[PDB]
Amino acid sequence: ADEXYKEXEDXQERXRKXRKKXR
Amino acid sequence: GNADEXYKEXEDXQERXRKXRKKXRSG
Amino acid sequence: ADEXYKEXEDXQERXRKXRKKXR
Amino acid sequence: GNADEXYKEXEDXQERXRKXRKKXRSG
Repeated sequence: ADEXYKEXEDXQERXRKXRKKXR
Repeated sequence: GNADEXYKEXEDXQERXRKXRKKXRSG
Repeated sequence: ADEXYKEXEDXQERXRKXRKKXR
Repeated sequence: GNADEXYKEXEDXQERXRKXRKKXRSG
């Protein structure tokens, strides 16, 4: 989990920014 | 609507990642 | 890796289907 | 174009997952 946090947080952030573009 | 179905799918993908992450964190 | 394969394969497939919808 | 930038972003997300998975598999 510790080694995957940064990668998975970045993926969560990328999806969050994409959702905001649809608005 | 295509845009509405896209928006709902993106919201569902965000939630799928949240649940995957919650499972890895716990534990 | 063994325990995450099914989850990550499903995520890869979901993105693949979404890309196909844009066509 | 919005649709073109969306398509490119989705292609890039697919690739980001492929590279993440390749890193976990190797090893």
